[PDB]
Amino acid sequence: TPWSKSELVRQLRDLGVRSGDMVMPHVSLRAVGPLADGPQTLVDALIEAVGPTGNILAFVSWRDSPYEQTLGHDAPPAAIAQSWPAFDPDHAPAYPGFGAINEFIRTYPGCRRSAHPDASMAAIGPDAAWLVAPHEMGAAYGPRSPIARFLAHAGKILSIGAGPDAVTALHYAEAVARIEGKRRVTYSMPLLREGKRVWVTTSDWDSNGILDEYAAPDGPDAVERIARDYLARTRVAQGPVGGAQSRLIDAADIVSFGIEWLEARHAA
Ligand SMILES: NC[C@H]1O[C@H](O[C@H]2[C@H](O)[C@@H](O[C@H]3O[C@H](CO)[C@@H](O)[C@H](N)[C@H]3O)[C@H](N)C[C@@H]2N)[C@H](N)C[C@@H]1O
Ligand SMILES: [Mg+2]
Repeated sequence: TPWSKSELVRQLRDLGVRSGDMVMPHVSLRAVGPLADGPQTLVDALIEAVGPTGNILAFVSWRDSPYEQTLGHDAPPAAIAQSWPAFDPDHAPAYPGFGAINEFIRTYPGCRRSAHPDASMAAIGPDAAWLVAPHEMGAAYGPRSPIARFLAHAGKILSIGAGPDAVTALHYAEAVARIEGKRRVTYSMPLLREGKRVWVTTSDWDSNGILDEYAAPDGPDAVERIARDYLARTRVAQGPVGGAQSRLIDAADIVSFGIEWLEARHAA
């Protein structure tokens, strides 16, 4: 029997989501199982659970981000540069690999979208505009990003069947960790500025592993290692949402733990 919105809302309440909360979801729709009206049922349930004063923030990215195609170059390669679509926050689809729910979130009426094409974040609620801007190239997940503001806004990370690798906020810990050997990447994104496409090349922390030992293609990366340790060490509300084992994590606490975890293991 497909899960109804009301059932999901009651499950979210049982897990500890309260009216007014600031929630960042990471969802495995396969784990959740069939929904009465598809993924929108869970989006609607999340919005109802946080209520009209609550907020949702999601890391949605962009289906067509030219990350791999520009990585490591000081400028976009010529063929990429000529024909790639500029990122248009109103129309650019979300990246499927971070969750199929994200396209439903980003298309929800009133959703706001951040300007960073690769790190794009979507937000719903009264504080959405404050969450999503600024979001500048060179500030993907660290200071001055939407994640930074989420962490200052009592954020909760709602993992619905997602693994420990899924915790985007822990890229903030990587950004600020006082450790030697941190990896950086250079890439280029096509932005709209006053209606025109402008290529911007930037560097930022490597979000595929902050040190060499965390940068294997298949992992585990530092986010996964930190989150697994944290979850083995901390009381965290656990329970079902749909068919999915879910957890509700204090974001500031896990990020503080992650900064300490990295700094304990790696010389300054
Ligand atoms: N390195 C291992 C991890 O790789 C992925 O996550 C990571 C993604 O690969 C990162 O994505 C970035 O790198 C990928 C891969 O090149 C690009 O497709 C993407 N546009 C770009 O944003 C994203 N910015 C952060 C995320 N933690 C897996 N989802 C989880 C895994 O633990
Ligand atoms: Mg408020």
